[PDB]
Amino acid sequence: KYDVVIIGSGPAGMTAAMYTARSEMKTLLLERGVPGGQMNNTAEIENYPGYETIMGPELSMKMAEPLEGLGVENAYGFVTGIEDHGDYKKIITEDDEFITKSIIIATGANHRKLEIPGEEEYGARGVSYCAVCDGAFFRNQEILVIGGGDSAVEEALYLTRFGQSVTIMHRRDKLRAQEIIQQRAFKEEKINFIWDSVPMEIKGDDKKIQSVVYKNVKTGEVTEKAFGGIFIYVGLDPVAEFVSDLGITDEAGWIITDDHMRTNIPGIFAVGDVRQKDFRQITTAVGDGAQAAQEAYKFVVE
Amino acid sequence: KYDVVIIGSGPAGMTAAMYTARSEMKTLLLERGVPGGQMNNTAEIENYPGYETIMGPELSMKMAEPLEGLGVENAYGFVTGIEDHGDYKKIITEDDEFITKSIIIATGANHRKLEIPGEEEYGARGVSYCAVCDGAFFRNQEILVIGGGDSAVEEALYLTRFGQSVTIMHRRDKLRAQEIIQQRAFKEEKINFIWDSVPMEIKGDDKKIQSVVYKNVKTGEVTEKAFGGIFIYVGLDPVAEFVSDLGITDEAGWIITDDHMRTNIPGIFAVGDVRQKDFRQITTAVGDGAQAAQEAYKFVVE
Ligand SMILES: Cc1cc2nc3c(=O)[nH]c(=O)nc-3n(C[C@H](O)[C@H](O)[C@H](O)COP(=O)(O)OP(=O)(O)OC[C@H]3O[C@@H](n4cnc5c(N)ncnc54)[C@H](O)[C@@H]3O)c2cc1C
Ligand SMILES: Cc1cc2nc3c(=O)[nH]c(=O)nc-3n(C[C@H](O)[C@H](O)[C@H](O)COP(=O)(O)OP(=O)(O)OC[C@H]3O[C@@H](n4cnc5c(N)ncnc54)[C@H](O)[C@@H]3O)c2cc1C
Repeated sequence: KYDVVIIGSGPAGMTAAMYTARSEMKTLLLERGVPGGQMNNTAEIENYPGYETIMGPELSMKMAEPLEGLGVENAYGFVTGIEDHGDYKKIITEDDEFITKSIIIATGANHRKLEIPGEEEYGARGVSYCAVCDGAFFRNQEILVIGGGDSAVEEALYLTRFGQSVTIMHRRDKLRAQEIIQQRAFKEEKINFIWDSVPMEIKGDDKKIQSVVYKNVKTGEVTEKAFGGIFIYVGLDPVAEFVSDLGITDEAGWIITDDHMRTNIPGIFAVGDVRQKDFRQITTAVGDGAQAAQEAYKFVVE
Repeated sequence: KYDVVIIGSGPAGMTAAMYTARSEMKTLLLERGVPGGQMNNTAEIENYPGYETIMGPELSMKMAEPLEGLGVENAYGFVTGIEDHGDYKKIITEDDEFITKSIIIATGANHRKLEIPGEEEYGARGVSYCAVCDGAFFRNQEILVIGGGDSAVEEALYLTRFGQSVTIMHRRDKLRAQEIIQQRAFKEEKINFIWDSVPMEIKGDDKKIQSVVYKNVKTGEVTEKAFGGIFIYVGLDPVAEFVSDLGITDEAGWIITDDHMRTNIPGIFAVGDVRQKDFRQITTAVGDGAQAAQEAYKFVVE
């Protein structure tokens, strides 16, 4: 049936579908939630070339709008599995099955949340999950980072280029980050640490964050401190449950591809945040989605 | 002096500069011409996610406009050389020199022109140099492709998915393209050939192309035929004369990088159309630029 099925309608998948459909490939775009993916949980985006500033859901609409006129068949699907039959592959959703010559997996990643009062309320008003994205908004402020792995500590060091101070709050008494990243953190004076502690409530006014209430997990001692921003790194997971058995993922479950977005399965490509890679952004998601589209064309051709 | 100098203000270099500046790297963007690069010679762009349609020069302006407010220093420079000195590199322009810790080369490519009457007049009114970019505009039309290499013939093949027919006109009596590509052309019935011929004039009305006059280079014999669009592939060159002696280029002079945009010289990255790669688009230029900015940041930190 399909020349190509794209799983996931975030920026990578919409870019790939735009391409494949424009190139007259019979194109299906599957989505279990809402077009735009993680962009839908974003306020101001200032690093997508072409818009000085644009809101996440605005950009989601902009990217989705042309797809139907270009021929993309949009369809609801919560993809649970994929079978390769050589000449074709089968995609299994909760109520359906699709046959296709090629597959572009574009199902993204999930940023684990704190799930404390205030987190949602102040999302893009002080709460963030990405320093490259948002760090710039907090020049000379007191910045709080939550987490103790490579990500928390690396983004903390990055954020010391903006904040007056960066504080790392971790639930244990030492860090899980690599030694070299740790060494950098201990040498940087603008960083300090709050150990054995977890946040309880993110507080502020109607407009922006003003403080964080936190608790020492060993002692029970509760404390409130002023902070102007909170960056959260309590885990980042691939969203690729439906490929777990296919042999195309790494330890943590990221999809391995070559520079051409090809997985080790012929006709199966992956793009965007779901890939094993080190820079997760709209721009790199778009770049990936265009590349995979060209490769899927080529594959379907030969 | 600088943390990073981006050479070239096309989409790849503008995205890179935007990223480095936002990350507080002391950032210079050098450009000999007009910001936007090849986007300035483009009419409608329909495959840059975020815009259903936008004019090349309009996109250029949207991408250039934020750069100064983010801290990019724009400066005029026709770059002629680069010296690596280990800790720093020197960039030589016709009338100046700059010192920098790192360099992102973003100098693009040049599509060679026919230089015949009508080529400019019907640029984006039937004259094109990129089938993935423009083919969609010629469904069911008589399409003419100029050139005899891998690019002409692969784009011709691609274009048969829109046009009623596709004629390849080559100046010699047989093709330079790979045998496999040639076999595919020969087997595709919507392709035919005009040999030992070159175009002389592209003609039409005030809006669009209606015909092409051409000449048999052996016989002198002239012909006019009706065509609705013309796609030109008489050569594509890197624009990177200022690196020719640095050991970072391939046979044809494309800059070789890894998947992180790294050249074999530390602190020297390259992005976008100038790179050796297979898919030249704004999307992939933007993806490249973002990635290199993040690599430059990392290079400059350690
Ligand atoms: C709060 C926040 C702010 C951000 N700000 C910025 C910024 O300012 N600039 C920037 O460049 N980047 C930003 N990012 C990063 C950017 O949003 C991501 O890099 C980008 O969205 C990745 O796109 P994607 O297409 O790979 O995946 P995603 O956008 O995650 O979308 C994947 C899609 O796949 C769908 N899907 C998943 N599994 C299935 C399944 N089994 N079946 C069907 N559908 C499925 C999901 O619902 C989803 O819609 C931000 C991220 C967050 C969380
Ligand atoms: C007619 C046409 C139509 C196109 N249509 C589309 C489309 O619809 N969609 C799409 O995705 N892509 C399209 N493309 C391709 C797209 O324009 C390119 O992929 C993109 O512009 C390349 O980005 P870049 O930043 O790598 O280089 P470029 O855009 O080439 O920019 C390089 C810049 O570097 C500057 N420079 C070069 N040398 C030096 C030097 N020595 N010193 C200082 N500055 C220097 C140049 O002045 C130039 O401004 C089109 C291209 C053309 C020619």
